[PDB]
Amino acid sequence: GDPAPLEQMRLTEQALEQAKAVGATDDVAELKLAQDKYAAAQIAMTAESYKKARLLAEQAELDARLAESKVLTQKSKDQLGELDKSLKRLRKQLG
Amino acid sequence: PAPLEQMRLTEQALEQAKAVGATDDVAELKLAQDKYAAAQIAMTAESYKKARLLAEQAELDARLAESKVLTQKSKDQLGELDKSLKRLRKQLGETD
Amino acid sequence: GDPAPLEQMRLTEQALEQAKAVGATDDVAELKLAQDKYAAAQIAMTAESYKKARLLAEQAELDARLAESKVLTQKSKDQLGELDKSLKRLRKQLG
Amino acid sequence: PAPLEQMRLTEQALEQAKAVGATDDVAELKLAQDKYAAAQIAMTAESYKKARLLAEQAELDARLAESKVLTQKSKDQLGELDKSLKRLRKQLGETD
Repeated sequence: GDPAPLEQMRLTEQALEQAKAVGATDDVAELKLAQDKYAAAQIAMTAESYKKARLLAEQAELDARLAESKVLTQKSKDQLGELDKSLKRLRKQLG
Repeated sequence: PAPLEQMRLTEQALEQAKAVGATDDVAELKLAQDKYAAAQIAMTAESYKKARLLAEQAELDARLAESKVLTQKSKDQLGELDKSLKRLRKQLGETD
Repeated sequence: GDPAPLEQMRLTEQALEQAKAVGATDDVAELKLAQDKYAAAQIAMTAESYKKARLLAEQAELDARLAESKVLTQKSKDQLGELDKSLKRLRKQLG
Repeated sequence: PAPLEQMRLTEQALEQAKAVGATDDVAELKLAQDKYAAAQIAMTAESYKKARLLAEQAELDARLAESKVLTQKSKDQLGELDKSLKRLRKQLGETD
């Protein structure tokens, strides 16, 4: 295809960095998928098959955003869980 | 005679508050550390009723500092999740 | 004792209304305690034993605030739990 | 042939979004309802590839509306918990 999807690549890279920054690793299935698709997109970029490159980069961006909100949901439940245990200990002291 | 187990319970709550991220900058943790220092002053003086009550007050303020910091951390994580889902909707609504 | 703890009663009533407003009922142990101690505070008020009435009303206020944050913690965990199930269904659709 | 199971899955998603509090005022729910109406127009026309695709897009927008509303409801409850604990600390710090 054509032209080079350089702005899509930039968007995909941004989503990958956002997911890694919140704590997502290769152990998060969606981040492993995102990194694999982003690598395949670069392989299509070198081949100058830009329609294929754009479609793998779009898919990689989505999987990276799914990994990010997956990790943040677990992190939010864990903090709220620790707040709950804290508040049970406070009531036990005051009761 | 000495309220040794309460003193230990007060130390446990002080460590729990510091472990979730509370510092001397959290007003309730500074109060807890001051009331615990005063409890140790009373311990050395062998004024064990005064020591027990100050250790109890210090334990409460340490638990209040812990829940104060955990509420802010819970709001921040939920805030980051909200920004994340706004970016997801923007991507998926690119054609809308 | 003396004087009438009218401002304390007012703070106790305010805490009771705040706890009931977030969904706390007689089934939340701390709200049942708060309502019982408040009733006992009013019996002491009529008896003009204002030291006893203040101490009961203070205890009732605390238990009402503990019931309020107990219910709000459970409501916050339930909403975050529903958000988690929703995002699992979203990932299932997109995967 | 006819995407009958997809149409039911799209209806289920729309009912779930409305059940958590989303209305026509949720932009993603308004989109989902518009795309579902267009999917029914294609169903009656017996253009089942068009019907399936619009129904799948409507399902996605309904799931996006649902998690959008649940994020705001989670932030509001956590916000109410924060105000509640500020009042508790104020009461217990009356002597501080």
